[PDB]
Amino acid sequence: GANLERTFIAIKPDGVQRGLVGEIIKRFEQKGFRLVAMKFLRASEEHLKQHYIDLKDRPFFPGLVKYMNSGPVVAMVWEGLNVVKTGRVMLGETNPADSKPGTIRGDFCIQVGRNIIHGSDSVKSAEKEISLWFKPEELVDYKSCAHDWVYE
Amino acid sequence: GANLERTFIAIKPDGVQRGLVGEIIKRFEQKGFRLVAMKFLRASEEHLKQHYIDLKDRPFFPGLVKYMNSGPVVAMVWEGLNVVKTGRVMLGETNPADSKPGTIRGDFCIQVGRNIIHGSDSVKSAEKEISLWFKPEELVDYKSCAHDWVYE
Amino acid sequence: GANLERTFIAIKPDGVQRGLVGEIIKRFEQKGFRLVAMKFLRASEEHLKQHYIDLKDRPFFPGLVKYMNSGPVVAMVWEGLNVVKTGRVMLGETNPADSKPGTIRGDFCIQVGRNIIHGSDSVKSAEKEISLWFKPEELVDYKSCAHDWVYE
Amino acid sequence: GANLERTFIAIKPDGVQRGLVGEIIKRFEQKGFRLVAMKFLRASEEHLKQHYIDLKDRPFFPGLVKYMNSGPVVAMVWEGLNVVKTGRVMLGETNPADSKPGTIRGDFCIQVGRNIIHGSDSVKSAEKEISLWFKPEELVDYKSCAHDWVYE
Amino acid sequence: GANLERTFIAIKPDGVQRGLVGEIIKRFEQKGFRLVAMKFLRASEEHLKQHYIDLKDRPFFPGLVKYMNSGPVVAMVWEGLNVVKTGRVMLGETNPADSKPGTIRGDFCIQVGRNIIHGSDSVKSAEKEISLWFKPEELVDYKSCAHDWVYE
Amino acid sequence: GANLERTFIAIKPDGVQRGLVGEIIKRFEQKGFRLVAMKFLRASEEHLKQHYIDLKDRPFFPGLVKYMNSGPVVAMVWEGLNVVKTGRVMLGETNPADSKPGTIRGDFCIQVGRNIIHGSDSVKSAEKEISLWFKPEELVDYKSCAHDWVYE
Ligand SMILES: C[C@@]1(F)[C@H](O)[C@@H](CO[P@](=O)(S)OP(=O)(O)O)O[C@H]1n1cnc2c(=O)[nH]c(N)nc21
Ligand SMILES: C[C@@]1(F)[C@H](O)[C@@H](CO[P@](=O)(S)OP(=O)(O)O)O[C@H]1n1cnc2c(=O)[nH]c(N)nc21
Ligand SMILES: C[C@@]1(F)[C@H](O)[C@@H](CO[P@](=O)(S)OP(=O)(O)O)O[C@H]1n1cnc2c(=O)[nH]c(N)nc21
Ligand SMILES: C[C@@]1(F)[C@H](O)[C@@H](CO[P@](=O)(S)OP(=O)(O)O)O[C@H]1n1cnc2c(=O)[nH]c(N)nc21
Ligand SMILES: C[C@@]1(F)[C@H](O)[C@@H](CO[P@](=O)(S)OP(=O)(O)O)O[C@H]1n1cnc2c(=O)[nH]c(N)nc21
Ligand SMILES: C[C@@]1(F)[C@H](O)[C@@H](CO[P@](=O)(S)OP(=O)(O)O)O[C@H]1n1cnc2c(=O)[nH]c(N)nc21
Repeated sequence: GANLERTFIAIKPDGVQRGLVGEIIKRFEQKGFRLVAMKFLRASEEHLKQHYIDLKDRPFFPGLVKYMNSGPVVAMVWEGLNVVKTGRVMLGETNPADSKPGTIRGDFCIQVGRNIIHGSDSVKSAEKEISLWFKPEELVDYKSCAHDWVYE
Repeated sequence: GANLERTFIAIKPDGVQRGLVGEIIKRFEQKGFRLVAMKFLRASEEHLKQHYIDLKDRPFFPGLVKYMNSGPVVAMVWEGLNVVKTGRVMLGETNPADSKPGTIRGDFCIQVGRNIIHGSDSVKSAEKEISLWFKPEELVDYKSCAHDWVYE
Repeated sequence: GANLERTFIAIKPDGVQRGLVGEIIKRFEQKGFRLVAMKFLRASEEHLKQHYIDLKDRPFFPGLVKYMNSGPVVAMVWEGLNVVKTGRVMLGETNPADSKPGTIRGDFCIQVGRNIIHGSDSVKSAEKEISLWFKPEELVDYKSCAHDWVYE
Repeated sequence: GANLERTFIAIKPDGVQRGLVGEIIKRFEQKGFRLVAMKFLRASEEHLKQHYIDLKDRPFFPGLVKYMNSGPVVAMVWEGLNVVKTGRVMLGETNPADSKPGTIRGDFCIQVGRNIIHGSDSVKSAEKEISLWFKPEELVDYKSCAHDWVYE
Repeated sequence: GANLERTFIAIKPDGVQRGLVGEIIKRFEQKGFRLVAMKFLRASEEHLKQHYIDLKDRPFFPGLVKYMNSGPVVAMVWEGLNVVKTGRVMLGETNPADSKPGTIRGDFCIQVGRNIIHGSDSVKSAEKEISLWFKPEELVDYKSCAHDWVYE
Repeated sequence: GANLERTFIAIKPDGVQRGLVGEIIKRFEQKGFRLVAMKFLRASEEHLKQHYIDLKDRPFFPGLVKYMNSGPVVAMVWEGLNVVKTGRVMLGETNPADSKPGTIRGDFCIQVGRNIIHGSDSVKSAEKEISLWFKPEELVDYKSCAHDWVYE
């Protein structure tokens, strides 16, 4: 059903370096979304080139890959109603210049090349990103104790 | 005066159950509004039918009444300049899908049937709600120590 | 059972005036205690004299009663295992000079005659205080959604 | 270049009196802006009349000057990419009625004559305000340890 | 040398269920410890029996294993000077009855069988726990941008 | 009188670099202390050698002076009953290893040579430090709006 939608959220190396992991996770927990999966890694160049395969011809691509490999990331899957679209609202606009106060990027960063976090742009993108970053058995099935107070 | 306006705010059963009472009251205190009245109760079905009398023919009404009776609520009166309209802004849109990050519903909930909080929609509705939920003697008259730093 | 113990907590007029209501309630919610009752009132002199009957001959008593009547208080009942003794630890020592950082008094106040909050000193005192400050029907029976995650 | 832009931010006497200094500074730190200068003073009437010279014929001006002299302010300079315009977004609208939740004014104040904070409206105004409020040697040159994680 | 010490911290199923993951991580980040490894899983009964092999004859053991399997945990490795001993101080006493306000257990839980978090008790135990819970390649080597401001 | 006591608090260059200025100031404001003076500067080597004159023969002294000059500090004066001794409690032990959770050093740092903050050790030392670091005219006389709710 619609309440079982999932999105991929990654905290980028700048978000880890600037000590924002706990703050970001809290935002998702407090909203009522369910954490499905989480790991911490330095993504290989090859892995990142696959993640960003659509951008391989963009002028910023070599620098993007180097930056995304320049420290570890936190990779996550979150579940809930409209979590892809709502996750993007919670992150704010991709360019922090346009991100509103109250959003993750609006509160915590400045420049588009150092924009702390990624969220899937669509359900189709989410499922592709989840398959790339996680093994199926890393996605945990459990029920939140407050589920019936979050959902009708 | 305009600064003597009051609104009725109720934290719904899901807000209590999910441990948001303190967080919500803090939002109103830190803004500069004055807490006038507060009580904690399980509202009866008869009481809720009166509260929601305008909705009695809406298809969601029986379920709404049952949910609103399914645990305790925190009922409050807050005072301040434009507190009705500003209170509604602070809560966010009634549908959490449309509530912006930074608002109570935007930060803390997902689905319209579990939308954690109520605020009066108008001054007229506020006075009706205050009369329904509170005895006149339960509204306390005192002056905030910071009043002259909040108002010219 | 031991998990059904209750205590009386009151936020004193200075706690209300200094905008600490939300912060204090959040401390109790986040610990895993269940809010049973809550109301907001200006306690009469006669009421306060009964609450402080043991102190009626102490030199500070007239001033104590006047201060406790000088604005509204938030009166509450909280439930949980050892909530009386643990509640006192959470508040800190009655004299804020001796209250450790991390406690309510340690974090938020300075002087013993303006010590923001009261908690029952014993189960026997709690049951007396609960009877004095609340009508039986103001104590709400409900079960926390996270109860099985707070208690074995 | 663009990352070296500076703005003038002043916490007004109401923001000091209401205990918001730390909360406001934290908002600027967490965003990634660099604190360049800071001091705490009661601004003289003459000083304030110069700061507000463009408003000298507005009907609210005498009251504005009196209020701005009625307690100390925190005067600050912050540096970063688009810090003038982004600083203004973070503050919210000058009139708190229109300031969104998540912004400093939206979260913490109510009325235009008690609007807790000032930010420069333009780079040209910022440089004028910085010269008026600060001696050149009070602007400290240092590099943030996280600079390369905030800026590409 | 001493600054390279590591500990194993696990957020127990109750900590996940009660929405404390972000809050706990933030405590470690803000202190200056470096996150080395993190994953999210439901630990098997066999895995838990190995982790708790020293407790296998304690009367609470069967229930402990069931509870530790009853939802996912967040498993982490953290690095820094005296992180084992300091980590334990930050968590508080293993029995929440004795955990002081300001500690993780003191702030957020009540009963020993639902005590939200684990930390290694010694360096020897930490290295054993890290080997049990993590593959060597899951421990990420990077340098914190603030390392020279945390350590001389 | 006793409520007019003052102490000197400095946030050291590590506390500024790690983004803790807001957090530290908030701890003092929320306690009920009055901010008297504040400025931001890079203290000269000569100034620091005077501040630390008692330590001039200790083996760590050259490094201490270089670190304390290696970025800006926030220097402050705070007023209130027992503010020197209570300030020290709020900071925690000078050695962060021994600082309890809930204190500034306990929550936010690790090693003695990077211990984020200084507070005067005695009233005599406070008055000496205030004279060294501030001009008399930088200490602002104003009355907190909540004074009568903090003090009897
Ligand atoms: C920030 C990004 F990682 C985006 O996520 C992703 C695709 O952006 P797009 O397809 S335009 O839209 P989204 O759905 O992800 O917003 O490329 C990055 N990116 C975009 N523009 C720039 C730029 O000028 N400089 C640098 N350094 N990185 C940029
Ligand atoms: C959440 C509510 F309590 C509203 O606040 C209130 C008035 O709704 P409306 O007539 S749109 O007026 P405003 O609240 O915008 O002033 O009825 C509830 N409500 C509205 N739509 C729905 C729905 O689809 N399902 C369920 N379960 N409850 C709903
Ligand atoms: C603050 C208090 F309300 C205490 O909670 C309560 C019970 O006294 P006691 O049995 S010593 O306290 P606990 O061990 O239960 O905390 O009396 C008040 N109190 C105590 N000493 C003083 C004082 O010098 N001046 C003023 N103004 N109030 C005082
Ligand atoms: C709050 C302010 F300090 C404004 O920032 C500044 C410039 O006003 P404006 O020309 S509308 O420009 P922006 O702030 O949009 O740049 O005057 C103050 N101000 C504006 N309207 C009022 C008022 O009715 N009463 C009082 N007491 N102060 C007012
Ligand atoms: C909470 C624990 F996980 C301890 O960490 C661990 C080792 O306990 P111990 O030998 S006292 O060692 P430390 O905690 O001092 O390291 O056993 C658990 N535990 C202890 N007592 C009890 C109990 O009565 N019921 C339940 N359910 N779990 C208990
Ligand atoms: C951290 C300090 F600035 C102390 O505040 C101050 C006064 O020392 P003491 O008189 S023993 O402490 P308090 O009176 O302030 O409690 O010397 C510094 N200090 C002490 N031990 C060490 C050390 O091993 N390495 C380095 N790098 N700095 C140290």
